[PDB]
Formats: sequence, C-alpha cells, structure tokens
Amino acid sequence: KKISGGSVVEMQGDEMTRIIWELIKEKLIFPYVELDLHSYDLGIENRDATNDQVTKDAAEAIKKHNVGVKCATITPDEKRVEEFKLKQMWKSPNGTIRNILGGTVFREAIICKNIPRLVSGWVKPIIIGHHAYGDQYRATDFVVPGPGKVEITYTPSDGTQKVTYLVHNFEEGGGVAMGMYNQDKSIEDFAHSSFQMALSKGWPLYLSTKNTILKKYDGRFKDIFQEIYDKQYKSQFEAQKIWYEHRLIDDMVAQAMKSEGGFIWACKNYDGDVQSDSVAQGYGSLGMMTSVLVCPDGKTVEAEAAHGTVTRHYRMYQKGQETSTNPIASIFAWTRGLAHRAKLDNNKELAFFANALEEVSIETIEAGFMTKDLAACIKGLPNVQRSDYLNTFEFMDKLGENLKIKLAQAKLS
Amino acid sequence: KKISGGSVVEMQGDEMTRIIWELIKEKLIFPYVELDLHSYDLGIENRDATNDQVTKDAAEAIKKHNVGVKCATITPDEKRVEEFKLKQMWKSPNGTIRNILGGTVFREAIICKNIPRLVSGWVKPIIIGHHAYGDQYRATDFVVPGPGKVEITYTPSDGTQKVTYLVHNFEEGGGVAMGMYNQDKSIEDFAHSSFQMALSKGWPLYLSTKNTILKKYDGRFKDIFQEIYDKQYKSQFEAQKIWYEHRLIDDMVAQAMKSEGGFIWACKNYDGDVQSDSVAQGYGSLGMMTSVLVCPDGKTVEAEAAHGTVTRHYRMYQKGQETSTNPIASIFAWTRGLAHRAKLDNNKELAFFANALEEVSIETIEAGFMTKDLAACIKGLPNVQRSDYLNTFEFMDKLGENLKIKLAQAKLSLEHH
Ligand SMILES: NC(=O)C1=CN([C@@H]2O[C@H](COP(=O)(O)OP(=O)(O)OC[C@H]3O[C@@H](n4cnc5c(N)ncnc54)[C@H](OP(=O)(O)O)[C@@H]3O)[C@@H](O)[C@H]2O)C=CC1
Ligand SMILES: NC(=O)C1=CN([C@@H]2O[C@H](COP(=O)(O)OP(=O)(O)OC[C@H]3O[C@@H](n4cnc5c(N)ncnc54)[C@H](OP(=O)(O)O)[C@@H]3O)[C@@H](O)[C@H]2O)C=CC1
Ligand SMILES: OCCOCCOCCOCCOCCOCCOCCOCCOCCOCCOCCOCCOCCO
Ligand SMILES: C[C@@H](Nc1nc(N[C@H](C)C(F)(F)F)nc(-c2cccc(Cl)n2)n1)C(F)(F)F
Repeated sequence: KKISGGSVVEMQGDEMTRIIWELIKEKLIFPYVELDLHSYDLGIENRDATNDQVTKDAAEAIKKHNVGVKCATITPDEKRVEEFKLKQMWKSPNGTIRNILGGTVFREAIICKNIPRLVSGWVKPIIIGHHAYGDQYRATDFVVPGPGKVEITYTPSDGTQKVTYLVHNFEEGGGVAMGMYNQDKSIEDFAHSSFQMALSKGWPLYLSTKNTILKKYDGRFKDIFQEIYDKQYKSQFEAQKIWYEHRLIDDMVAQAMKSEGGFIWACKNYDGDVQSDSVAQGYGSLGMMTSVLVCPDGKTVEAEAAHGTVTRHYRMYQKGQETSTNPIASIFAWTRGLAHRAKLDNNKELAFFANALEEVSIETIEAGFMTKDLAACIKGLPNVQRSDYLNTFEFMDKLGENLKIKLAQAKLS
Repeated sequence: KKISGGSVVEMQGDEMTRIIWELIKEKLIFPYVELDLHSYDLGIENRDATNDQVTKDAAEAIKKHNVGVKCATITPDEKRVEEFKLKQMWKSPNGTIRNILGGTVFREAIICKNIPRLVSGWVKPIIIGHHAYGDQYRATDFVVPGPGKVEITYTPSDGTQKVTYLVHNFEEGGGVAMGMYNQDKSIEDFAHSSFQMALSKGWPLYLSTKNTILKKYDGRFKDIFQEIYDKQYKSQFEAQKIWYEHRLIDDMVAQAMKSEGGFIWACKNYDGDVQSDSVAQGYGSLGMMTSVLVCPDGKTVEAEAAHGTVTRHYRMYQKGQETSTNPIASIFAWTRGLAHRAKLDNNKELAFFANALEEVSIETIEAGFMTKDLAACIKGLPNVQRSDYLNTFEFMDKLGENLKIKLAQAKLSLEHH
C-alpha cells in the first residue's frame, strides 16, 4: 500500500510553522508514506518542560538515524520569557542541534519560473554554505577608553615560549579593539561538508575569503580547503566535470550577481550570515528558502525551512484573520530529508515520491496558484487582490489534490 | 601648447591594469597635459626590490603634493610569493597608503544610458562611503599552532592596572586568532565626510554595522555617528528633506537590493570593500566604477580604480590572446585625480580637460563602441559575438580619436577664447 519510508527523526515546532507542519504530514506525507518516525516536540513549551533536554535528545537521535526533518522553532528572548513564563532563557535549538551534529547549513532558494528575481540573470539557485562557528560571533570586543597599548598574546599549553603581538598603541585618544578566533577542526569539518554538498548536487564549489589581507587567519581557510580538496575530493569533482576554486570575497559576490546560478558557495560566518535575507528577497520570498545541515560524513543531514515561525501571520490566525503563509520551504524540508533517506537506503519508491512532491509544488505555483507573498513578487504588494492568492489552508488543499492526481497517474505507468 | 597640469603623484601597478595604465598615459594624457610628474613604481617587483619602501614613499608624496593617481596592484599571498620569488608576503599597498593618509573612500558607478543593469530597480546611483582606516586592513593575525590560551590585553597610559580579556583557550588543537582596532577620531572624521557627502548630493545617508554581535566595537560606530548627526547635521538634513539612519548590515544589504538607489551608504572597511564590487556589478561592470579617497582635510585625494589587476584577463594576454578589459575605471582615476588638481590650483583648462575625457568616455560607449563586459550586459554573455565589442586596444584607439576631436574643438571654442 504505502511506501516504506524508513527511520526519520521529526522535530515539531512553533506558531504558524507548527500548523503547516501538521498539514504537510496529514495531507502530503502520511497518506502515501509509512515511516519509522522518531518524533520530538521542540515546541517552546515542551522545551521548557524538559529544560531543553528534548532538543539535545533530538540531535542525538539524528546522529543515530542520520535523517532529521525539523519545523521552525521560537528562539527565546526576554519577551518570550514573559509570554510563556519560561524557567530559563533557553538557547536557539538550531544552534544546539548544529553544535551537536557538527555540520554546516546550506540554504537554497526554490525557483519557480514565474516568480521574478531581483537579479536578472539568475536561472539556477546559489547554495550558500554557512560556517556557523567562531569569527565575529564568538569574539571579545571592548571600548578602549583612552591612550594605552592593546596587545594579543598566545600562551602555549606545553609551557614553551609565550608570544606577544602589538595590536595598536593608542597615542591620542581612545577607540575600540577586539579579538576573534577560529579552530582547525571546525574549518576542516566546514570543508568536508562543502565538498560533500557540491558532489551530491553535481555543482562546482567556491570558497570566499580575504586571504590577501588576513594572510594568516583567512589563509588557513584557503589552505585547509585546498589540501582536503587535493587529497580527498579532486578526482570526484573532475569525474563529475565540476571543480573547486578559492576567490576573494569582493570578487565572489560580484561573480554571484553576474552568474546564472548553479554553484555551491562556502561562506565564512560573517559573509554567509549578513546576506541570507538578501538572497531570500533576491529569489522571491523567505517562504521559498529551504536549508539542510550537512555533516562532514556526508551521511547525516537535518533539513528545515530557512525562515522562522512567521509570528506575525500566527497572530492573525489567533485573531481569526485570514493568513497566506508559504509552505514550500517547509515542504522541501520533508522532500530533501526523504530524498536523502532514500539515497541511504537505495529506496527507489521513496526517491520517486520525494521528487514528485517537489514537482507538484513547483507546477502548482507555476500554474498560478500561490500564496500572497509570491503574488506580491509578481505584482507588487499594493496591487495584490484577494483573487490573486490562496490562503494558508486553501493552498495546502490545492497541493494535496495535485499530489493525489500526480501519484494516481504515476501508478498507471 | 599642452595644458599645464601641475604636480601629480603617479603609482604604476601590475598585470592587466599596468598595460592599460601606459596606454592611458601615452594616448589620453601625455599628448594634451604637461605634468610635474612624481612617479612611483608600485609594481610587485619594485616593491620587492625596495622592501616595500616605495609604497611608503608614494604615500608621503601624496601627502606633500595632495593629488595621487594609483594603478591597481598585486597584494601577495603564498601563491604570489612563489610566482615572483618574493622576499615576503608584502602587505597591501592600498592598506598602507590608506592608513597613512586616512579618510573615506567614495566609490560610485559610471553610468551609460545603453547599459542594462543587473538590478532593474537601481534607477538612481548609489555612493559607497568606505572608511579607509583600521579594522581588517590594520589587523594582527596569526596561526595558533596547538593547544594554548589566546588573550587580548589593554595597558592604559594612565599607569593603572592592565585589563586582560580571554579570546579563546584552544584545548585539543590549533587554529587562528587575530586582533584588530579602530580609533575614535578616525570614526568621527568618517562620520563628518559621510554627512557632508549626503548633504552635497541631497541624498539620505545610511550607516551599516553588526552592532547586534559586536556591541562594543560596532556600537562605537553607531554611537559616534548618531552623536555627530544630532548635534551638527540633523537640522540641515531635514532642511533638504533627507535623513540619516543606522542599519544592521543584514537589513541594509536587503534594503539596498530592493531600493531605487539614490543614497549614500557609509560602510566600515570590510563592508565597503565587498559593496564596492557588488554595487559596481549591479550597475553593469567592475570596470565602470570610480573610487576617490578623500583625506579628512579635504585637500588631499588619491584616485584609483575600485577593481584589481584583472589577473584572469592578464593570463589570456600572456598566452597571446586578444583581451577586452574595460579601461574606464582606470581612466576615471586620472580624470578624478586631475579634476582635484585643477580645483586646488584653480586651473580652468585642466578642469575642462578632466571633464571632457569623462564625457568622451561616456559618449563613446553610448555610441555603441565598448569592451566585452559592457556588450555582455546588453546582449547577455552567451550571445555576445566578436562583432559586438572592441578589444582593449581598439577601444583605447576609439577613445583617443574622439578625445583628440573633442579637445581640438575646445581650443577653437569661445570659452577657451
Ligand atoms: N529555523 C528556525 O528555527 C528559525 C526560527 N526563528 C524564530 O521565528 C520567530 C519569528 O521570527 P521573524 O523575525 O518574524 O522571522 P520569520 O522568518 O518567521 O518571518 C519574518 C517575515 O518574513 C515573511 N515570511 C517568512 N516566512 C514566510 C512564509 N513561510 N510565508 C510567508 N511569509 C513568510 C513574513 O513577512 P510579512 O509579515 O511581511 O508577511 C514574516 O513576517 C522568532 O521567534 C525567531 O526566533 C527565526 C529564524 C530561524
Ligand atoms: N585596488 C587594488 O590594487 C586591488 C588589487 N587587487 C589585486 O588584483 C589581483 C586580482 O584580484 P581579483 O580577485 O581577480 O579581482 P579583480 O578586480 O582584479 O578581477 C576580478 C574579476 O572582475 C572582473 N573585472 C575586474 N575589473 C575589470 C575590468 N576593468 N574590466 C572587465 N572585467 C573586470 C573580471 O571578471 P571575469 O573573469 O568574469 O571577466 C575579473 O576576473 C590580486 O592580486 C588582488 O590582490 C584586487 C582588488 C583591488
Ligand atoms: O490534522 C492535523 C491538521 O491540523 C492542523 C494544525 O494542527 C495543529 C496541531 O499542531 C500540533 C499539535 O499537535 C500535538 C499536540 O500538541 C499539544 C499542544 O501543543 C501546543 C501547541 O500550542 C497550542 C496552543 O496552546 C498554547 C497554550 O497557550 C499558551 C499561551 O496562552 C496564551 C493565551 O491564549 C491565547 C489564545 O489566543 C488569544 C487570541 O486573542
Ligand atoms: C544576494 C547578494 N549577496 C550579497 N550582496 C551584497 N550587496 C548587494 C549587491 C547590495 F549592494 F545590493 F546590498 N553584499 C553581500 C555581502 C556578502 C558578504 C559580506 C558583505 Cl558585507 N556583503 N552579499 C548577491 F549574491 F546577489 F550579491
């Protein structure tokens, strides 16, 4: 009857994405696929009840079963503490999971040909791999109050000679200073994840640094990537007629705007983070941005939407006002997780299903059925009328009918 | 009968831009302008021979004569050391010059009517206000060879106790660490140049930081800009119905991509570096962008192309293949440098020459004669044929033809009379 899906780790989420997540399971997944589902409720309340232990348990389950699909979750702040009366201000579950798995998140826009892009020549997506460790995000910065000397020092653990460098001698007034770092193993894992992602997609890979300026700091990224490429991955790239190349960051961003798309882009922490919103708006909507965490083994993945829980739409839903929330990124978390599960298990039936759900979602939007965010990209939000879009539940119903028709004609060979 | 040009500091560069540089001088400058030329060879080989002292010499010359025009230069890494057998990995000459001169680098695309953009919304220009001092260009980075503790310390001049901050304790391996800084006074001058540029153009101004992560480092930039705005510029902005607003760099990049253009973008050193190439490409080509470093005094300027030596095109040139590198940005380094020289000396003839060469450049491209990069914006790179563009030297020939006619008509005109 149903396709045997295998073991999948499922992580339930919050707010509007929580509603869509159950609609996806009930209307798109469960009628056709039978899964060994290991479910973890990462809803903000269950996280509070378990003192965030449910988040660590889910990450360990992903490590054992190799495939996880996650719904967007609330990252607590001070207002969230008051809203839910949380015991503590729990940290981001995405950060906790990524730190336990040790992978790199790759974000990819889902492209439908009728949705215009802000950059004219983009025909294929640009997949950015984000090294989410170190650099500015673990740095120590401080105000320099007046004249004085700032130095950075290194004291070896083996008791050998301590090294000291002059950062700056403030002579006239004050200013600011900061120290930051990165780690060899994290960079090596970042490289492995990047090479594995490029090989799975069959696309070339680019790493961006500023090693001409940061000769030691950024040069280490360039050296680690090149040595791992030359020793472990180059023949696989050549056999697929792809390649790896290092580029300076300023040249790289311009090359990305000029390109047609269709490459993997390994980004340092800052470079990947600061442009994520622009890539989403550049291709259309945040609702079309999916993501996958790829571990250096190439075997363990965790897929999820690259956007949040869409709190503003959830507030409208709570007051009975019509919402039109895009489910594509959430749906593609399931198809990408299920497609990886099928690749691990040599499951042709599941691989066919995952691709069929992708085609169904793209064909539906390209046929003119879309949510308000996509209609606004075509027409401009001030010009969007009610007849231009389907609400959140109508669009899920339309996807469910098209998927049923697609699989029914696929069963007729 | 040549135009008396005055004192100009010239800095020769590397690879493809070095070849274009000589063509500009022999075809567009030397036949029409007689200069008191102070030339410094910043080619990678002469920098290696002088142990990079020629770079410091050029910066001091710019300080003395107040006008510098620089060709793009190689900043070496390990690959360049082996290529040229260098004595060491010399620091970027631009970082050295900018950190001696200080100030703000203003960068803006060169717009021709027949060149489609990559960002269709950018109907107005975007001017990048790039802080030229500190941050990554004056950073101290090193390899961490193994387990150990990295700390950053502050020892105040007032004799009180040293302050020690833990950066990271490497426990099981090695990695990298670095320290960087900036100075209150240079941030203040950066703010003043940004506000004054916005008021001169009549456009709003935005400053982008990452103060959500670097609350102290980037918070200082945000605080200094807001302090100077509220106390010295806010009323003037409101008189022109413009404004200044701080933006998170994440929001600013997305906001700029959705925008109509027509604003000044004050950027920190690293961000202004990336945005220079990105904004140039969005309007058409890296070869169509000016860049002028303006020192806090306003008297000294260093003009340059925003792009690099175009190594990839030079590699084709070395193979004996025809290349179509865009020389406009390098030409506008000369015209912008000479225009400031004319302003300092109140040299009407030289001021006319600089503007005339810029007009000839625009007019030549808008007439259909352009390099391959601009033909690709019109036709799309998969569709461009050899018949659609000129190589670098044919294009320089066409410019020289039109400039000779333009300057000949100027000397017969009434304004010269
Ligand atoms: N993956 C994760 O677990 C992440 C979770 N979050 C959490 O999500 C919550 C909300 O964060 P927020 O800043 O609002 O960011 P969101 O991504 O949730 O939403 C921001 C805006 O983007 C638009 N948007 C995003 N996703 C969709 C979609 N699927 N369909 C239609 N429009 C969409 C909406 O615009 P408009 O209002 O104009 O219609 C929305 O208001 C926070 O608690 C945050 O911590 C945040 C980031 C990642
Ligand atoms: N101000 C300076 O002195 C600078 C010096 N450099 C140095 O230059 C060298 C090369 O740097 P790189 O990263 O390649 O950056 P470049 O700016 O030199 O070139 C990158 C790419 O941009 C395009 N491009 C740039 N300028 C032009 C132009 N005038 N006409 C047409 N296309 C152009 C070309 O793209 P395509 O290949 O698609 O045709 C080129 O391959 C390095 O040694 C670097 O240190 C770099 C930046 C600034
Ligand atoms: O057939 C499936 C299709 O279903 C469509 C969507 O289904 C949604 C189901 O989501 C998953 C839930 O299923 C698992 C069971 O979960 C148990 C409860 O899960 C918690 C989800 O939150 C539900 C809302 O309750 C939150 C409790 O309130 C806390 C704060 O309360 C504030 C006061 O309430 C405000 C109500 O609105 C006010 C409007 O003015
Ligand atoms: C989606 C765009 N990515 C991107 N765009 C810009 N600039 C835009 C062109 C604009 F000027 F409009 F803001 N900058 C960056 C960047 C990256 C790393 C560090 C920094 Cl500081 N910036 N990334 C892409 F790919 F289309 F170029």
